[PDB]
Amino acid sequence: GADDEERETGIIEKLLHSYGFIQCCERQARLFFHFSQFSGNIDHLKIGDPVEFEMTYDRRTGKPIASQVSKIAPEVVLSEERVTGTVTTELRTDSANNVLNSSETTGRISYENRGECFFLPYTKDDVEGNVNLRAGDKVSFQIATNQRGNLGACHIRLENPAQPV
Repeated sequence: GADDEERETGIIEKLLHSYGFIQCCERQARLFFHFSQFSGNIDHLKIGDPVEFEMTYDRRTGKPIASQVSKIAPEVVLSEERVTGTVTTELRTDSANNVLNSSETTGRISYENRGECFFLPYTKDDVEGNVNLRAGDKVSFQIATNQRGNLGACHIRLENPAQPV
């Protein structure tokens, strides 16, 4: 996919009435968004709140607009349980020019917990911190349960590394 999609993140710096500003802090774009382009509780939107929005060119009116603007992790609960897993399979990125471009590759994390033992598919684009984990080290990931009941591995970062000295 990815033929036409721009998932961009921003911070609400100042709320106006029926109008607002998205800050370029995490993305090189300052977009003004209207309250009709916001999905969720506007009364649960605050100054300093980070949101994810889709940047698209509306060919209808001929103006650049934002999509429904999704609050980052609204109904998605981190299960209130932080777990750690052992990397059992890596994914090939981090080339001499491109990285994370190949989203058709995924590794595996094995975590043994709650009597359950199974491998979770993970990609590098969800790996926060921009680290380079390697199979055999120990990483931490937050199991964020979406309202659909379907989830995977998210917030994957390298906490306790295994470096061959």
